[PDB]
Amino acid sequence: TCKITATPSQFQPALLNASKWIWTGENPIPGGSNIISTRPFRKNITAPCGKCSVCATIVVASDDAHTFYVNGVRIGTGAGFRQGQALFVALQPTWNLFAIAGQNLVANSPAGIMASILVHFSDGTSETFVTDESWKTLRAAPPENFQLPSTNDSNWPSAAVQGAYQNSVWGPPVLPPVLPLRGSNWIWTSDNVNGAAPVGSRAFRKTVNQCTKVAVCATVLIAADDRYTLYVNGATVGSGSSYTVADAYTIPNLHPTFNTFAINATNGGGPAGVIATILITYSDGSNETVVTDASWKAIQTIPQGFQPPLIDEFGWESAKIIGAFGVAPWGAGMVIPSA
Ligand SMILES: *[C@@H]1O[C@H](CO)[C@@H](O[C@@H]2O[C@H](CO)[C@@H](O)[C@H](O)[C@H]2NC(C)=O)[C@H](O)[C@H]1NC(C)=O
Ligand SMILES: *[C@@H]1O[C@H](CO)[C@@H](O[C@@H]2O[C@H](CO)[C@@H](O)[C@H](O)[C@H]2NC(C)=O)[C@H](O)[C@H]1NC(C)=O
Ligand SMILES: *[C@@H]1O[C@H](CO)[C@@H](O[C@@H]2O[C@H](CO)[C@@H](O)[C@H](O)[C@H]2NC(C)=O)[C@H](O)[C@H]1NC(C)=O
Ligand SMILES: [Ca+2]
Ligand SMILES: [Ca+2]
Repeated sequence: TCKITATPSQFQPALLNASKWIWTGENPIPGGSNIISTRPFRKNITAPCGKCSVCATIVVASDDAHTFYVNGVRIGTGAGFRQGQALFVALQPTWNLFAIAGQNLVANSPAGIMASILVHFSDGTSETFVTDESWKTLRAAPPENFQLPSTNDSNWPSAAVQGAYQNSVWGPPVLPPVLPLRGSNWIWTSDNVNGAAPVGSRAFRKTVNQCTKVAVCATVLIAADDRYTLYVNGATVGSGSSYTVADAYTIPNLHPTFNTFAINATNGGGPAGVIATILITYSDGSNETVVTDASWKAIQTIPQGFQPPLIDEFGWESAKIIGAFGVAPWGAGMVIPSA
């Protein structure tokens, strides 16, 4: 419906600071003891006039457990209030139905769900939406298909606020990392042997091409021992020079079927590696994760136009796995931006 003029940017974290814990109010004491039960929560959110909504970064926490739905599609299950859970999803352009099944699993114990939904719009702006008293709930188990847009929540009661981010029985949940590096690998060209690699630049390429789906947004987390520059479909996304502080990016304007991620990474001397995690959202509400591994292509002398999407990859080798995230010399302590 809308032209997307947003361009790749530094990733913007969704925060919980304005969000509220909600439950049903079966106990009128907020943060009070509640029965073992499952309860539904719904909120129809519409885009401000003239803007189209594209995708969302979501952080959700629960006491005790939750299932998160968008426009009837299950996008995540999780549990716990000490640390939020990160979710990413593509959106309909003008309205989106968010639905959460929350579960209290311990008798006589508090119950609640808290979520923050950072919507990104076609024009490059964003707005956060939160769980609060405007959500609808029921003092009963969730009806069949409670999460589908076709269910009528007109006669549902309002959710009851259990507490605020900074004033609740739970205290403020810690934000999770935007994406895990656990699961990815430090990779390099195969001249990386015995713990070091030659001085110089190396290039890496990964193409994602699900021709029967519509890709919407990508989130990228990347770090390199020494420095890198990152490209998507030939356009520059960003660059960094730290292997202890990782960078996160949002790509809001993906091509619908074919996207090439390319990295020029440089070694100043000593050990070398590049590591990344990429999440792509699809318009059917599914996602896929890509990590640096041996399915990337790599080359030791970088050719002109190493970044364009459709170059000939003859003479590119499979990238070498230096080690899974955590290996020496870099270890497991990478600083990762908050989701
Ligand atoms: C991506 O989509 C999938 C399915 O829609 C989600 O992953 C699966 O579902 C649960 C929900 O968290 C995951 O914990 C499991 O690891 C997956 N199922 C398995 C391994 O059998 C995932 O939540 C989505 N990611 C988002 C929305 O960021
Ligand atoms: C969420 O709200 C939107 C907007 O209030 C609803 O969309 C409207 O639906 C009516 C009835 O079908 C249409 O006549 C309007 O043209 C729609 N407006 C817009 C701006 O799309 C939407 O149906 C609601 N969704 C749910 C699940 O309640
Ligand atoms: C790949 O990355 C390296 C480092 O960022 C680039 O090398 C730089 O090239 C410029 C010329 O435009 C020099 O002025 C800099 O001094 C170089 N820096 C370093 C650290 O060597 C290289 O040009 C990039 N692109 C390609 C295609 O290799
Ligand atoms: Ca509980
Ligand atoms: Ca080095």
